[PDB]
Amino acid sequence: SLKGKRIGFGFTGSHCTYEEVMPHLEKLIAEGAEVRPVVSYTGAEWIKKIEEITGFKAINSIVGAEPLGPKIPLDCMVIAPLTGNSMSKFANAMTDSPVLMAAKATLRNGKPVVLAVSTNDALGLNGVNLMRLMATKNIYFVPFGQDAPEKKPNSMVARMELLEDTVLEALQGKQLQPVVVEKFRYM
Amino acid sequence: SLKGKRIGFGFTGSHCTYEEVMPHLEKLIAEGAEVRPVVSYTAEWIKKIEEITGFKAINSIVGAEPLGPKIPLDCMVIAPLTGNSMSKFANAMTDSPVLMAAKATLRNGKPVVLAVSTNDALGLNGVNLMRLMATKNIYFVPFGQDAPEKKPNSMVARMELLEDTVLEALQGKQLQPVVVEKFRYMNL
Amino acid sequence: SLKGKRIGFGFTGSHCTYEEVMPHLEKLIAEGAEVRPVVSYTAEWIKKIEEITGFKAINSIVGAEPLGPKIPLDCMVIAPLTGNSMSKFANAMTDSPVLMAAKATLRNGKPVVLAVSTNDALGLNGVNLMRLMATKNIYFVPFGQDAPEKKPNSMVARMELLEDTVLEALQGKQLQPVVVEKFRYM
Amino acid sequence: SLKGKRIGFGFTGSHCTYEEVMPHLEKLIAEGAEVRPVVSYAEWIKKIEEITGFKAINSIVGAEPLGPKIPLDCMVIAPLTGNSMSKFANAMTDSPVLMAAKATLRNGKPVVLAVSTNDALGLNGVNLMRLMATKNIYFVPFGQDAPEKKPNSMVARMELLEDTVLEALQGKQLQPVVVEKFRYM
Amino acid sequence: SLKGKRIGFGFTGSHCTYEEVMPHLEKLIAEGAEVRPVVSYWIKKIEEITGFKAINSIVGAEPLGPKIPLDCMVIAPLTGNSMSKFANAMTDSPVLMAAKATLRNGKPVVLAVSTNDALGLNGVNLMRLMATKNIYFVPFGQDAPEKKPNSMVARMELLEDTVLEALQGKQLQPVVVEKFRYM
Amino acid sequence: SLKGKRIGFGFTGSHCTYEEVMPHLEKLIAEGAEVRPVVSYTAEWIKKIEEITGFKAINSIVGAEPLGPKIPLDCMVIAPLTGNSMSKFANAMTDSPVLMAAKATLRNGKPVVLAVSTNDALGLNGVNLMRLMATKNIYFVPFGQDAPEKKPNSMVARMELLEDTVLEALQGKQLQPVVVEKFRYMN
Repeated sequence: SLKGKRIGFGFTGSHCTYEEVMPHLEKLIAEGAEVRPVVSYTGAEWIKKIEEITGFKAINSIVGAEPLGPKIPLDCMVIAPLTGNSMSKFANAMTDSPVLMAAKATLRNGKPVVLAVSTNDALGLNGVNLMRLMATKNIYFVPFGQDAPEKKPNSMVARMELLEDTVLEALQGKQLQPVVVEKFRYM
Repeated sequence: SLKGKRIGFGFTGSHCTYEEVMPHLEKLIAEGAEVRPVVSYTAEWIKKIEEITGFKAINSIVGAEPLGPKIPLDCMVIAPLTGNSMSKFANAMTDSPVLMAAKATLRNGKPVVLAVSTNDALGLNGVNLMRLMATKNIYFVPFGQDAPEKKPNSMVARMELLEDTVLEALQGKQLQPVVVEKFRYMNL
Repeated sequence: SLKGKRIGFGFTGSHCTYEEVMPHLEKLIAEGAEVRPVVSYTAEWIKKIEEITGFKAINSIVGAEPLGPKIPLDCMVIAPLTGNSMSKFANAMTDSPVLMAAKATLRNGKPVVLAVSTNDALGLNGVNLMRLMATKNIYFVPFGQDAPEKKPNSMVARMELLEDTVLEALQGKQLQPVVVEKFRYM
Repeated sequence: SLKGKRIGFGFTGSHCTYEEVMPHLEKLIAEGAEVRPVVSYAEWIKKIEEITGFKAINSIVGAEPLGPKIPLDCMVIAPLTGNSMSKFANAMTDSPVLMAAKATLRNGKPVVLAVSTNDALGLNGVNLMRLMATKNIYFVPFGQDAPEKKPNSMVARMELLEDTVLEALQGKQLQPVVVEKFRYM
Repeated sequence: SLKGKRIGFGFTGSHCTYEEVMPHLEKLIAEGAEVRPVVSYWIKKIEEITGFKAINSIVGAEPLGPKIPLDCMVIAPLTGNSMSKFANAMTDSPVLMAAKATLRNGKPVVLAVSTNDALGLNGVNLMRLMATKNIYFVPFGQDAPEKKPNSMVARMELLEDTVLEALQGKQLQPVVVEKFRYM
Repeated sequence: SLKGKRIGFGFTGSHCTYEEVMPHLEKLIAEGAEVRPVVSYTAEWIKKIEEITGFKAINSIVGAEPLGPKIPLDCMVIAPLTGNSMSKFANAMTDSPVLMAAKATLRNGKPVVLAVSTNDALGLNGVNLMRLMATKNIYFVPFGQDAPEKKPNSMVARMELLEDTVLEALQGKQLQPVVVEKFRYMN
């Protein structure tokens, strides 16, 4: 039950690729949570609609994301999808995006951040960043695995369909298991 | 003994959080130092800073490069130093005027003095902080937790010790004690 | 709320540096905890700890492994934590009984409490200290500079906050403030 | 192929845990490889020395020649404890197995690891991923062996060791490298 | 044999600094390689030499993965900032993205290092890369041991040789040289 | 001027590895310095070391601790420095008399001088070498590739330059050039 919970939802990467996450905002709000959308960019139909579904303007600036620390604290922050670029910057404590600042404002309070990974270098250079996050207080992952062991050997991507189950567990300070899965047979 | 030194003064983050350093520029100059302002953003308080110091603020990465070969600083100060810029500094990125200024200073084996201020200092930013603490020619204004219940992972320098810190750094020494109870110095 | 908890207690470094923790052992038992000592080395200091506590000290890596599946700790304490052991713990090495016990505890997602003592805390050991601070289920007894002039990079825990530290740890919390002016409690 | 290849085989951790990598060791030799055992330190050692025709390298000094004088074609380490995996990623050499692997990387030759640690998704995650990304290092496919009882634990599928070696000899990582280990217990 | 290979060529840093690699782009084409310019931002001339548009956006760089795979991605010069970003797996420029899209496929990236903090804070980054799969360096060293003690810069004149060896999965040796004697 | 300076000299790795550094104790002593030997293990080429200088070689971690508060060094030399010891030193481990002596030296803010020698300097040990290069009070005897084709990842110090290195390190300076074509000085 995330009824009564304030849940942040950040988007990173490419405008169009956010099709799959829509039903998830739908489910969250349907299940009783208040959702605050955060976007890493200041027309956009995708976002045009996101503000419709839930009853809040998209936080789209770093300064707009700051109040999530002291003024409007989240019970959980979600980032999906989480690009390789943003994962790297998050693991390093950078905050040059509204979505990262929202993450940081959330960890500020010792509250959970839920990540849905999606990067073609997860088993290359981004591997260390991934595992640093996995090991960090208050950070949880949507179960993930390789999505294309032949076509993209270093690629790992989350099972989005498990996002809600992951949030529910993170709200209890727990990582949903199994967190490492053969993603490639749920394509 | 800041007297005659060429001192860079960079600042990162929100603008309004800067009146804590406005009087510091004034201190440094009253002390005889030559102060070169560096702004990580390309706002009139800037022309005020520029009148105080007698130099146009450096406000581009290219305007900062000459701080290396042409006009070398005796010390580079960054204050406040945000978590974002601290992480970038620790990783040797230079995508801002202030970071490039700091780099052009370490290029010459010269001191860089940092005043930390981030709410993730004892979270993900901790390793960045300590990497810098351990690094040649980098010094910290003494710092600590400013709000252990409200912001448990937060650490912030005692700005008032800024001048004392750069005085020690010009001699290549870290001002001690460097780790302090910052929350005991919130109302000066 | 130490009552009915199984508490691991590990010692690292020279043996001569333990009189300052013995009393803390007895406070834990008085509070109703079952304490399992483990020593990083196979006098009375050993016989005593075993007398006080109700158990033979675990003194081998094989001896510590069952802290995982058979006798799981509710919390594992390491005081003092030498700089050597801190660095190895942070790097996930287990070449001592204490390190292995600590691993066996994190295995179960249970809290490990550390009381740092090293003269390079602000030097090369700093990153290791801060990696741990950031890590799931690891807690520090509040610590700070013990001798800022004579030992500039040195930091040491306030041993007297040990029990309070484990109490918060048992709830998944870091005792605050965790960074203190250790040199005033000398 | 494996035929003719000189394959070092390093064991780390408790001697008991070794009776599950014997058949794979036996498989390598049935395939034409010479298997040169090296041990971090008995009855079990003799069986391994008897199966392969070679006395195990058991000292740091006996492992050094593996660089300049008698280089292998591939070095396998199985099982790889969390302790040894950490030291390996950090370039320590205080055991025959670790020295042997360093002497193999010395020459740009492949090192194949079969991981086995209850902290792979804890503190040791960084180390595993450092190795994953490093030149000439390969992993036998691995994953969680017990998601609820040992949430941070990961362990290789030993049955894929020969296929991992085969790919490593071609400078390739056998794919997929991330598997649901717990579905093959 | 650059013969028939598709070689990506990314540039980072200041605009004017490029006079050094421009004849190299020429050597590559004369060796029979198809060269795709990538810019983190003279340009025209390169597009004239190369016959290809400069990829100048991150989205323009993504196709280098699935559709137009490179056989080699070259970055020269490689600034300290870009090297750090690259080592940390960031992709906030066309060039970094091109590099990622190349390592995506297990293909070589060749780096020509140029930074005054190489023996400073960037040192760890440089060594992370040196040890990483599919990354090769044109040999480099201190260009000015007294004037810029922490500085290291590649020997550009060795770029082609580096690219040749990388195609074979090899690092050109010696990779550590006294740059200052060829300055 | 090594005259009047107390300088620690630690040895790591194989035993026979010291047909090289014998003249160095000699040169240092001749230069008017007090040399304190420390040995990573507690054929008496070592009896001569304790002979050349008038001190028993520190051979235990405990014998090394006093190098901190009681008999501080002006400089600690480690030559040669194996890849194992280099990694341990970079990671702040102290499980040898030589590592403990170096830690007791950095304790006081004093220079440590390192003569690298490892076949994985350009492999996994690269990151450790560079962490050290960048750290306060750590200096290197100039080093480079000793055999680019034979051992592509190997780097080794120019031992001939050891004294000039300590002399600079005493003044808080790193001797330049620090990166050299070592393969040219093999004769």
